[PDB]
Amino acid sequence: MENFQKVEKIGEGTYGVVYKARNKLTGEVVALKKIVPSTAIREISLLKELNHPNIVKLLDVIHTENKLYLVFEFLHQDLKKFMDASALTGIPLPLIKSYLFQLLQGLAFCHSHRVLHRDLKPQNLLINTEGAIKLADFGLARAFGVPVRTYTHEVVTLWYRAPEILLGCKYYSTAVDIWSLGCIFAEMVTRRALFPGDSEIDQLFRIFRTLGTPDEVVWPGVTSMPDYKPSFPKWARQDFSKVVPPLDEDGRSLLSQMLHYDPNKRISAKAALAHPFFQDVTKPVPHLRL
Ligand SMILES: OCc1cnn2c(NCc3cccnc3)cc(-c3ccccc3)nc12
Repeated sequence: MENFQKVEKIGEGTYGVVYKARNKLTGEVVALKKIVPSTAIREISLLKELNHPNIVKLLDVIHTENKLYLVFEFLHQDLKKFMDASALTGIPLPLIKSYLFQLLQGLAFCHSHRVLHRDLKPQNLLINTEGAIKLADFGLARAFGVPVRTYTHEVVTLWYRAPEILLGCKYYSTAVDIWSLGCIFAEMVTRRALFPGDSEIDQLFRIFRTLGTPDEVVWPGVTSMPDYKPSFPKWARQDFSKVVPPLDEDGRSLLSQMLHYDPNKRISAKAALAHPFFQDVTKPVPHLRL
């Protein structure tokens, strides 16, 4: 740590406080995360090699005095902040499309290496002035696990959690990240969280009320899942036309696929990249006020 000078606190992560810091030597500006089981060390260490333009680079891992610091590339804003700042007019569709496309590329990369994020949310999506957006905390969930509360005791959001996780599936797949990103895509479009659940049951029921209570028809095997209850209310599915106005048909088509109940049927990142929605994708520059 003596190698870094903390400049300011840039946020509180699930695992610890994140600081903007300067390397006392190179002068390099980085994000320092203060998070140990040997299993966590190996897993995290492997993350140093999982490199992609849309994945926040893990520069170094520092384990000292039984403390763990992760040195990451620094980005100037997060998507949650950016969305709040664009509330009045919303993020232009071409930029939303570009962000989705890049995030899917980042997911496609990680998933091809059999690495899941597991906790995608606007706060871990970071953007720069060049129109890039990157995934932060990839792999940390498997390395340290996802808690119900953060180190500061703040509640870990459930809004983006896939239904299979809520239903007790122990071995969920890369499909859970596609679900989360679909929820995020909807939120960028409407300027409102799609399923802002405040408990595991509220999150589940919010999903059911919009997409319909899942059954064996749409999701073979669902009634068997650990936390499934035959007593769940049976709600009918709403039209995506009401859910994400005024997203065009291509966007709604893609969203609908990213939110398929059956994780096996849910579109993969790679297939999503080929969706017609991205036929006219461009890379606009956002207006950032740093
Ligand atoms: O992945 C490392 C990371 C790299 N940049 N970064 C940023 N940067 C944007 C920013 C924000 C505030 C001031 N200057 C810059 C925020 C968070 C974060 C962490 C936890 C919660 C929210 C944001 N994590 C990171």
